[PDB]
Amino acid sequence: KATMQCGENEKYDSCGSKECDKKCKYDGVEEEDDEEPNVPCLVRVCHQDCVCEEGFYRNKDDKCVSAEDCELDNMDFIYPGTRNP
Repeated sequence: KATMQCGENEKYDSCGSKECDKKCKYDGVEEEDDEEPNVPCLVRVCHQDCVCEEGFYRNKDDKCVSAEDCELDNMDFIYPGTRNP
C-alpha cells in the first residue's frame, strides 16, 4: 500500500509515498484548520512514489478526497496531535 499503490485517484511524484503536500490541514477537529500542510509532517523518506492526486487532499492514509470530504471524515478524526498526520 502506497508503494506506487496509493488511494487510486493518485499521481506519481518524485517525493515520498505521501509528501503531506495537500495534507488535510486541520488538527483533529475541523475548527483547528490552523497547521500548514507538509511542514508539520515532512516525510524524510521522500523517495519517488505515488502521492494523492494534484487536485484533492490526503485525508489520512493517502486517500485523495476533497477537504470537504475530510471535514466529514472528521468522524475518524484526522488528528496530527503530536505528529500522526
